[PDB]
This record gives sequence, structure tokens and C-alpha cells, in this order.
Amino acid sequence: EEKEILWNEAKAFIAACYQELGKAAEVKDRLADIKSEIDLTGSYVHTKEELEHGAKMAWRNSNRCIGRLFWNSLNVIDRRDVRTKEEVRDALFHHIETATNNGKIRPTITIFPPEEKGEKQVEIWNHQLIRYAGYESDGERIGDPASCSLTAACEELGWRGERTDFDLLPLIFRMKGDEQPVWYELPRSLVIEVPITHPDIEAFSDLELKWYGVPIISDMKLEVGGIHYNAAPFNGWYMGTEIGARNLADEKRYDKLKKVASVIGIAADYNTDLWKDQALVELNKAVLHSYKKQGVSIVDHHTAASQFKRFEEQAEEAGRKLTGDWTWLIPPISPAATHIFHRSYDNSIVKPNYFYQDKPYE
Amino acid sequence: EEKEILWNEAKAFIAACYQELGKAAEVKDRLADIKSEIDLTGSYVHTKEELEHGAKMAWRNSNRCIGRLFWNSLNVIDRRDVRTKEEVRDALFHHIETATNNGKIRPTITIFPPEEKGEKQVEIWNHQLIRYAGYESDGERIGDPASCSLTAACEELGWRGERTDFDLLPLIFRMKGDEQPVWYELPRSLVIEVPITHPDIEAFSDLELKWYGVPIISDMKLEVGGIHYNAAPFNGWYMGTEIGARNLADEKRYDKLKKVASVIGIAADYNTDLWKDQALVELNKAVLHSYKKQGVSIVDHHTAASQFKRFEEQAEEAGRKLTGDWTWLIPPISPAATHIFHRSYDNSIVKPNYFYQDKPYE
Ligand code: HEM
Ligand code: HEM
Ligand SMILES: CN(C)Cc1ccc(OCc2ccc3ccc(N)nc3c2)cc1
Ligand SMILES: CN(C)Cc1ccc(OCc2ccc3ccc(N)nc3c2)cc1
Ligand SMILES: C[C@H](O)[C@H](O)[C@H]1CNc2nc(N)[nH]c(=O)c2N1
Ligand SMILES: C[C@H](O)[C@H](O)[C@H]1CNc2nc(N)[nH]c(=O)c2N1
Ligand SMILES: [Cl-]
Ligand SMILES: [Cl-]
Repeated sequence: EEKEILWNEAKAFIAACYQELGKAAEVKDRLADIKSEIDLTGSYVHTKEELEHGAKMAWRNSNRCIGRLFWNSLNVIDRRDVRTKEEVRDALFHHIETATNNGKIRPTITIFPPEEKGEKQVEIWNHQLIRYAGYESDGERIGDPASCSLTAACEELGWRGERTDFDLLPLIFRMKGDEQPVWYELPRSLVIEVPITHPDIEAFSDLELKWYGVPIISDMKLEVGGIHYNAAPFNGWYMGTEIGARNLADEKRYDKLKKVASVIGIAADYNTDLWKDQALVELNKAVLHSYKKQGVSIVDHHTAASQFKRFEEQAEEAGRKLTGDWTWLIPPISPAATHIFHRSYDNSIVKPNYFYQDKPYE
Repeated sequence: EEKEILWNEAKAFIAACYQELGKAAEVKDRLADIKSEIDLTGSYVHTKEELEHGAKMAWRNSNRCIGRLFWNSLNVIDRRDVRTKEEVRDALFHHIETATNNGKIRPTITIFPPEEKGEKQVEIWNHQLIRYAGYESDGERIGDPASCSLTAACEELGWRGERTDFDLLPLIFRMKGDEQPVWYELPRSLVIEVPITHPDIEAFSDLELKWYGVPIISDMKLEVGGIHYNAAPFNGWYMGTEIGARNLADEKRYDKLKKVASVIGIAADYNTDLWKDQALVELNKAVLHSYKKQGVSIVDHHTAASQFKRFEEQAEEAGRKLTGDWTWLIPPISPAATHIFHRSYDNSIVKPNYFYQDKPYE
């Protein structure tokens, strides 16, 4: 039933993929080849074309993603050839450099060897390739609370952060055969960071806020035709609200709203003053401003929702069913000002797709 | 099966109601009485206590309502005795006066005779007892687009609005036996309206915005123990976002954001300026300010979400399952600043409850 589930997923994927690629006549022989390859080996190997299209389909099927208009221009890097921790490290370094592209961010995914029989070849521990550490000692919070457990796991392994609010975590991953992961400090020249300033409130820089340029999600599994690529980091560019309404604003993250309110000169005393809302708007304005000023790609939530409307229209024109998760697609500020808020979406799960998987630590 | 569905709903309601009222021992004889009453008459009549508690339970079970902490203090007015259109009119007038309470709004419901065998005794046409008319002729929009079809139905019946942006619709309802509804102009002395001003932007009054004080929803059906009270208008006080983020801001309603942006002195040209968000905040601030200044009850969304957290805690302490509709409970501005956004709710439907029903017009 191992070979059964795989074979069925393979048939459905190959058929759909080859149809979209205008290759429907080659389906028969390809499925024949695959059938034999599974019988003899227990698995099968995607061609470069199948893998690239599979990764693109997986993005197109990501219900929670508002950024999907651009699914077809995903830059897919095939690293199924890596065998060593130095190769993995260098592939991760290269991904960062090529995705960053001097600030003109390229949506990119790097695909490592897939699981064999549930056995991981490479297991990445980072949630994102670039992220800030988090600490707590003596009721003092430092850095990003969302990184607290990974940060403690790294320091167990001999890493030590400087305990600033913005320490970059090391890359950390484990190779098949090894009992422990290894870690590598990120070279600073690879990492673009953006200091947060406001277009017309000069005091805003007193907050000394910054964020990194590129979100490179590295803990999701790509599934394509029954093959499980558990290590396949990918990135887009940020939507400003991710930084301004969540990373910097959530009480369980950097919790900056009261400080923002103070620098923009409003009281943080009464709910009816809507000071949190006002602070959120000014922080989100500062975030868009700062990325644009530095020449780092970013999208605001209005522009993103307009793009998503086009994605919806493109889906209809192509005869493809659209799936989405309304609770994730709506932006966390002014959601009712977007068309998303005013319609519903089918939250069905279609494969290929990206999936959560269990953390190797904690 | 008519009497069957009713009998079953009655047993479930009476049991639950009497348990909460500490009257569990009287359940047996009450169900006996009810059994006979159904057999002989086809229906049964709620006592004053059952009706009042039923209406309160129905509010407590309203998944979409963030205002539910105060479910137990609902003021229930029993008007099952009305037989004439003048009595219905006067009950509706009285509801407005007593709910308004000079601006210190009392959550109130007035309950009219229930459907007999699906036959309505009274059929209210208004969506809310107080609402503004809407018109369109020659591509000119006037007033509230959401009222366009009711407004046209009223004018078909001899009503004529002055075609201001804020014409009050007449009360309109139909009595069993009558082919056509009747309408009655609302006496102005009954209706509190609030002009919208901003606490520190003087030009804001140039918009000449206003809204009415009390939302009195009049087109939902109350169901309690199998009895269908299709005419049972009820009100709370507004949450400010209903007015500022939806009624005055939605493009399909008053569509005021571009005008707000202009009076607060910002450009409405670039999505990255977040001018819609900023305009929304200033409009919502103006709305809270204006109601408070006039002495009309209103709640901001932060305070409302804090109350709802207490409702959740009260539900747990009472051993009652909580139900909610996340997509409706989140406020349309800064939803991620409320605890609601960060948890999930079971959207199961529990009776007693309030339900949508078919419009009698259009
Ligand atoms: C190109 C720019 C992109 C933008 C602006 C964008 C925007 C977003 C946003 C705002 C979220 C919600 C994140 C959160 O609230 O935690 C999201 C979720 C997601 N995006 Fe995209 N995205 C982009 C590119 C990509 C790419 C390249 C992929 C993969 C090929 C991808 C796959 C996903 C997935 C899988 C999720 C959901 C993750 C989860 O369940 O937690 N996106 N996207
Ligand atoms: C006391 C102040 C109250 C506040 C602040 C409040 C708040 C709200 C809000 C903001 C909504 C969403 C409305 C929308 O987006 O269209 C809502 C929905 C609702 N409320 Fe309340 N509410 C209150 C009192 C009441 C009362 C007294 C009842 C009935 C006894 C009630 C029953 C409901 C119902 C049934 C809905 C959902 C209607 C639908 O499905 O469209 N509420 N409430
Ligand atoms: C918080 N973790 C434990 C769960 C978790 C894992 C992946 C997640 O991905 C979010 C995500 C994924 C892809 C994105 C692509 C672009 C973008 N701007 N944000 C993006 C955000 C989110 C949460
Ligand atoms: C738009 N109609 C066609 C459907 C419709 C019917 C009743 C509706 O009730 C909304 C509602 C109900 C009760 C409320 C109580 C208090 C409050 N502040 N808003 C409240 C808002 C909403 C939509
Ligand atoms: C439980 C709750 O629904 C959940 O935390 C969601 C809500 N919607 C969201 N939407 C986005 N884009 N991102 C999130 O992290 C969340 N959190
Ligand atoms: C289709 C869409 O989900 C729907 O229009 C909802 C979204 N959530 C909402 N929430 C509230 N409180 N009120 C509304 O009118 C809506 N509209
Ligand atoms: Cl992030
Ligand atoms: Cl309203």
C-alpha cells in the first residue's frame, strides 16, 4: 500500500501536469516507465520539467497565499544532487543570494533530495532561513519570542547569540546518518536588512526598528505526485502587513504598538481613541516606505488583494477551480477594504501543495 | 410530522430552560400540559418566563454576535396580544422610545404573535426600524444603496422620500389577511441622530455625515422551542466599526473614504500610502467621539472584544459550550489586535436562535 498510494498520486499528477504542459500524448509511456520504476525501486524520480511545474502548481494550490498571481514565474532550483553538509550549506547560501537579487526579490525555491521511505535525507531546523533569535531570562524578553525554542536548541549546540533584539540565527540542519544537526553562522554580506523609518515623522527612527528583506520559509514539505520533498525552502517578497501588523505588533512578538504610539505623539490610554489602530497604520506606512526607499521588493495589502483578484479571474478563464482560506487571505488591517473580505472561498486541499510538518526539536 | 417536530423542539427547550431557571421539577407537568395543548390545537403557548428566557438564550447562541456578554439583561417586551395595525405601529414606536432611552440604549426585543401554521400574523418589511432610503436615477446615487429595493417598494405604495442622503424610511408591515402592507412615517422626535465630527480635525464636519443612534433589526425570525416568532425586532447599541468601517465606508454603501481622506489632508493616490487605512481610522475615531459627545451609547471594537473574552470565560464557568462565527466576530479594522483573531470558534447552530428569513418584497 506504500507503492499503491504512490502510484495513484503519480498517475493523477503526471496526467494533470502533462496536460498543462501540452504533453498529454507522452503521459502513457511516462506512466509506464514510472510503474516499472516503482515496482523495482519503491519510488520514482521526477524529470526537471515535472519538478519545476510541480513546485509551481503547489504554490498555485496554496489556499492561504494571497500572492499566487505570480505562481508561474517561480524560479525553481534543483538541488537533488546534494550529498554533503557543505553542499547543503552552500545551496542555502546561494538561495539567499539569488532570491535577494540585490533587493529586487525573485520568488525562488531550492529543492533538496526527497524522503526515501519516510527517511529524510536532509532535515532543516530553521523556520525561515533568515530570522531573529529570541531569549527570556529573569522575566526579561529579548528578540523574537517566536524563535525562543529554536534559539535554545541552537545554544544547546554551542551557538551563542549576542542577545541584541535582532541576532540572526545560524542555519541549522541535520543530514541523514547524523545524530545531531550542524549550524553555520550566516555571512552578514548575504543578508539585507531594512531600518524602519517613517516618511514624515522623524522621531520614528528612535524606535531603532529593523527587519530582514526576504522571508525564506524553510520548514514546509513540498508534495508532488506522491514524492515528499521535506526540505525545499522557498520565498516570495513580504506583504507589508506581515511585518507591521504581526511581526512588530503582536503582543507575543515584538509588541511595539505602545512605543509607536508614543513616538507619533498620541496617548495610549483609551480604547475609544483607537490608538492601536492609528499606531498600526503609521507602523505599516513606515514599513512600506522603508523597504521602498532601500530598493527592497515589498507589496502593500491593497495591491496584493488586487493581484489576487486577477489570480481569481485567471483561474476562471483557465477552467481551474479556485481554492482559498478566507481566514488567512484577509489582511490583518482594513480587511473590509479588500474584495477578499466580501466573498467566500472553497478551502479544499488540492495536490501538489506545501504542508506543515513536525518540528525536529522541542 | 408537523406536531412531531414541534413536540421534540418543545421538550428540548423546556428541559434546558427550566434547568437554567432552577425549575427542573416542573418540567414533567409542563411537558404534559404542552403535549395535550399540541394534540388539541396544533401548537402551544409560551409562558412569560419561557419567552423571556428563550429570547435571551437566542441572543446567547448567536454565533455572529460579539456583544453577547450582556445576554441576560435583554429587556423582553411581550406583544403577543396585538391584533391590529395601529397596535403594531404603536408597539414599534414604543420599542424605539424605550430602547433609545434618551441615548442610554437598552437592549430590547418586542415579540409579536408567532406564525400559526407557517402563516404570519404580522410581517415586518423593514430591515431595521430606523434606516435611510436609497435611490438611483440617471447614474446618480442618493442615500443608502442597501435600501434601494425597499425604498422602491415603499414608493410604489405612495410613500415619497425627499431624496436627501438621509431620508428616514417609513415603518412598513403587513397584517394577516391584508394583501398589501401599510406604511407610517417615523415621528422625528422618536429618532436620535448623531452628526459626525472629529475630536481635532475641524473640517471633518464639512462632510455633513450623520448616523442614527439605535440599530433595531426587524427582519429576523426568533425561534424558541419550535415556535416561530417571525416578527420580533431587537436592538443593542452600535459597535463603532459598523458605522465607520462598513455603513459609511463600503463602496456599495455610502463610500466616503476618498472624501474623508481629502478633509484630513492626505492624498488618495497611492496604495502604499495606506490612505484608505488612515481614513478608516479617522472616520472610526470620529464616529466614537460623536456618539460619546452626544450621550448615545456605543462601544469600540477593542472594548467589545474584551467583553466577548469575558463571555467566553463565563460560558466555560457555566459548563456551556461556546459557539461562534470567526468570520463575523473579527472586527473589520485591526482584527489582529483582538484576541478573537488568534483563536478558533465552533460554528455549530444551537436553538433558541435568531434566523434569516425570506424578504416579502423584491
Ligand atoms: C511573491 C510574493 C508572495 C507574497 C506577497 C505572498 C504572500 C503571502 C502571505 C501574506 C501569506 C500569509 C503568511 C502568514 O500570515 O503567516 C502567505 C502564505 C503562504 N504563501 Fe505566499 N506569498 C508570496 C510568495 C509565495 C511563494 C513563492 C510560495 C511558495 C512557492 C508561497 C506559498 C505560501 C504558503 C504555503 C503559504 C501558507 C503557509 C501556512 O500555512 O502557514 N508564497 N503568502
Ligand atoms: C448590546 C449591544 C450589541 C452589540 C454591540 C452587538 C454587536 C454585534 C455586531 C457588531 C454584529 C455584526 C453585525 C454585522 O456585521 O452586520 C452583531 C451580530 C448579531 N447580533 Fe449582536 N450586538 C449587540 C446586541 C444584540 C442583541 C440585543 C441581539 C438580539 C437579542 C443581538 C443578536 C445579533 C445577531 C443575531 C447577529 C447576527 C445577525 C446576522 O447573521 O446577520 N445582538 N452583533
Ligand atoms: C509558525 N510556524 C510554527 C508555522 C508556520 C510555518 C510556515 C509558515 O509560512 C508562512 C508564509 C509562507 C510563505 C510566504 C511567502 C511569502 C510571504 N510574504 N510570506 C509567507 C509566509 C507560517 C507558519
Ligand atoms: C443585509 N440583510 C439582507 C441581511 C441581514 C439581516 C440582519 C442583520 O443583522 C445584523 C445585526 C444584528 C444585530 C445587531 C445587534 C447590535 C448591533 N450593534 N448590530 C447588529 C447587527 C444583518 C444582515
Ligand atoms: C486561530 C486563528 O484563526 C489563526 O491564528 C489565524 C487567523 N488568520 C490568520 N491569517 C494569516 N494570514 N496569518 C495568521 O497567522 C493567521 N492566524
Ligand atoms: C462573504 C463574506 O465572508 C461575508 O460578506 C462577511 C465576512 N465577515 C463579516 N463580518 C461581519 N461582522 N459582517 C459582515 O457583513 C461580514 N461579511
Ligand atoms: Cl515573517
Ligand atoms: Cl447598521
